Amino acid sequence: IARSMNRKFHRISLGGVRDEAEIRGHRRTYIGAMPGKLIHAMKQVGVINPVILLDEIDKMSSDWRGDPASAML
Amino acid sequence: IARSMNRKFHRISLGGVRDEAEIRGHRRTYIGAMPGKLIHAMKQVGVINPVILLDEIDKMSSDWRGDPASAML
Repeated sequence: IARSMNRKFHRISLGGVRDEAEIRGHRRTYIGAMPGKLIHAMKQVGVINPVILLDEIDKMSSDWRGDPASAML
Repeated sequence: IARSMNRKFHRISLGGVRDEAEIRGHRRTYIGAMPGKLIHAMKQVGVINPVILLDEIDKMSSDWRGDPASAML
């Protein structure tokens, strides 16, 4: 679909994600703070309208480690 | 396999840390300035050719930063 529409592709792999801070970032105050997967994705492509594949969205986990679906909302 | 094709040999033995900072390092402004564990492997060899064995890839250096899957990719 990306090749057919002459756009740019970048896939983010969910499923391995376990906390909120991989979708949003961390505040700049902490050390080793960087934005989440999605601004990295928008940086890799150069445009404002890419296609982005978020595969295995049914494999995100919700437990004591975190809850990334609420940040995905 | 390496001696059959006149390369050299290394072991890089992944899983021992729990971050993605050993593969791609941190900048000179940061306090801990650990360079690339691939790049130090390219230091231990003097050749751009060599075969590189990667021990223990099922357990990886995950779950404190972003997981180093795409780093391996």
